[PDB]
Amino acid sequence: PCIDLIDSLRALGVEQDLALPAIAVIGDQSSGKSSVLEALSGVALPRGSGIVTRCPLVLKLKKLVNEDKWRGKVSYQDYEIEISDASEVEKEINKAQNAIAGEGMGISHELITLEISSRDVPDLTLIDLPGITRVAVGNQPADIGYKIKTLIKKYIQRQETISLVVVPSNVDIATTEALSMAQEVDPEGDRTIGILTKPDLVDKGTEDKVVDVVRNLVFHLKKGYMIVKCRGQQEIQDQLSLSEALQREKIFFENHPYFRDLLEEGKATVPSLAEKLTSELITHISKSLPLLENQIKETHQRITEELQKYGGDPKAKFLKERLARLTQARRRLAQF
Amino acid sequence: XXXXXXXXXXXXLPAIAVIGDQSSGKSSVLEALSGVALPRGSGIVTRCPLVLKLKKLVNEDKWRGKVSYQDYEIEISDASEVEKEINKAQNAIAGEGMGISHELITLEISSRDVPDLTLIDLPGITRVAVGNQPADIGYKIKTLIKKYIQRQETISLVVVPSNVDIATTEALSMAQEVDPEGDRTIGILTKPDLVDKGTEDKVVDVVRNLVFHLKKGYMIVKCRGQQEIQDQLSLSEALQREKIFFENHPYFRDLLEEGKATVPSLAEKLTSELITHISKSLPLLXXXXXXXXXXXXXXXXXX
Ligand SMILES: Nc1nc2c(ncn2[C@@H]2O[C@H](COP(=O)(O)OP(=O)(O)CP(=O)(O)O)[C@@H](O)[C@H]2O)c(=O)[nH]1
Ligand SMILES: Nc1nc2c(ncn2[C@@H]2O[C@H](COP(=O)(O)OP(=O)(O)CP(=O)(O)O)[C@@H](O)[C@H]2O)c(=O)[nH]1
Ligand SMILES: [Mg+2]
Ligand SMILES: [Mg+2]
Repeated sequence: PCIDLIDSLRALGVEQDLALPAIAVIGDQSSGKSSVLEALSGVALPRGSGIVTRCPLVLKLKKLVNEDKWRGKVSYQDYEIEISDASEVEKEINKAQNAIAGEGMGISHELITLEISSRDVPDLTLIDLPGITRVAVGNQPADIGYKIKTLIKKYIQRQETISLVVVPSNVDIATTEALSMAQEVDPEGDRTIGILTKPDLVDKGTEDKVVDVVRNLVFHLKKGYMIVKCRGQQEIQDQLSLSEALQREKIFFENHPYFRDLLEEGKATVPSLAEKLTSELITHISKSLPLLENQIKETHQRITEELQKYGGDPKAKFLKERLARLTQARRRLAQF
Repeated sequence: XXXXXXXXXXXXLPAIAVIGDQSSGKSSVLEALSGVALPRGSGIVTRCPLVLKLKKLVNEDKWRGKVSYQDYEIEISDASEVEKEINKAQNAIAGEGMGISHELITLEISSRDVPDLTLIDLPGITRVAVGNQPADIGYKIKTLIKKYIQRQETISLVVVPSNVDIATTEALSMAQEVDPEGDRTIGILTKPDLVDKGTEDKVVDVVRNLVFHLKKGYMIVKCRGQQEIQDQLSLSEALQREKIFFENHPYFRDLLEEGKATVPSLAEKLTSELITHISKSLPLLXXXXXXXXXXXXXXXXXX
């Protein structure tokens, strides 16, 4: 339903005219941020040990309710390369990175644009960004750390961008540069969410502390915290199916003493976060929505006249139906 | 070499600072070397600077311990009392909550079992104020740390957990700031028992000094996990495990066998290091000997 609410809007031609926010993942080097984005997107963004996201990537996901068949494309500088298989995604994204950032461990401002259109993926915009380092290593220069922070601010400063702060459960949250960085650009936290990761790697004894953090009890966020567990590095090497990974996460929380609670509180798991985010997204649409009624109405009335002529025709079936949904929706949402 | 320091000790100074992030195990290192009960724990547990002055006795076979700050110079009559007392000091001085203070604590311990040494615990680096501290806490702390590591005497001991990508380590930057060529800098890795399975080769590299380079190079150890602190585990028992832990542990066996893992290694390592600076820093005290001699020439001038 409301998950297809957006497609209806896309049908009313207001998706261009109002598109709601993107979602950025900001946090330290190797804090699992690509792993979150991959977890939500179900697309193979490079995840790993060390320096693995080496320049910004926008992922534009679009649902298919009509043709139902896979699509994927990359774009940067000179190239708009076509990808003919989901298999190829990670391979290609690293091609892009090598090409663009220079094949070592240096990074670049230059954006990558992945656009994927599929049945299984949700309507969404996500943004991977490199991790915060505070020290240049191998072949990067002194001010790398700063370079990166500049690059990150340049995304989270936009009003559209929902900052998703990604922290591992095994670091004292007060260490978390990205929280400071977030409230800098979002003083009252209306586009900010805290994600904990690597819960499976906490020191035995310290799990109460972690819980508090997530019960939003040590550093306060307005929109509050989530916690998940992604593929550990072993599980990446073993190429584990996403669906299998999502399985474990459930098991993991389901049978984990301290953290059981956080699940039962709607505060753990990814499908939680997915849902959570959707509402976040859902809120912004609603806020924007009264200001598009003329487009929405005109459009609807323009479509109804188109299809009214095709009246008692079979070929209208698909769209005579499609319209229908749009209509019912609108009446109720407006009544709101 | 151990004796050269006793010849130096006989004539009555290098110190060693532990700098690193909040909950990175730094107090745990200093406790590991000192065998004294410095408050180590979850969250914010070193909440203002402490100088530990250790002095060997083969003479007395008597334990001694004293704390000092602001006014107080409190006597401690049992090693049992140390942690209790250090928290009393902290509460007294920093204000009970989570806020910190520049004000130094001075523990002086004299015992058989402890080495001749000077160590400095310092609070962890936070980058965000929580509960009852103010915005610029993070900076307050960094100022406080620089104020110790900037001295030439101070051997900066950077403490990193094995489960953070080393490039995240603020304290490394902070160290080269005040020690460009790395003649008083050592990297310690901790919590090796908390690495993600798969990433252990990476850790090793770090320690083989292969991802961020230090002149004096790296060590790695494992200290009481929080459970083991709640279970009050004997130090000697903890030192036992560390040996087991590395001894039977696949990737990290090597690092042991390379003299690059364990505490008794680090102890030995540091000792050599420490000796360097005495030899290095001695000319300034020959200068003070002048002062002493000229003050003494008054005694002879009086007769
Ligand atoms: N055990 C465990 N490991 C995890 C979890 N999430 C991620 N990891 C592991 O941590 C590492 C970091 O994940 P990744 O998504 O690559 O972090 P990243 O922030 O994207 C790397 P960069 O900062 O350069 O973008 C990977 O080795 C991954 O397998 C988790 O929940 N549990
Ligand atoms: N699992 C494991 N845990 C460790 C290790 N070293 C320390 N810890 C744990 O992490 C916590 C940190 O110890 P502590 O000495 O407080 O670190 P710290 O950096 O001095 C804390 P602060 O910054 O507040 O002064 C303790 O709970 C301890 O049990 C280790 O080698 N392995
Ligand atoms: Mg990444
Ligand atoms: Mg401490």
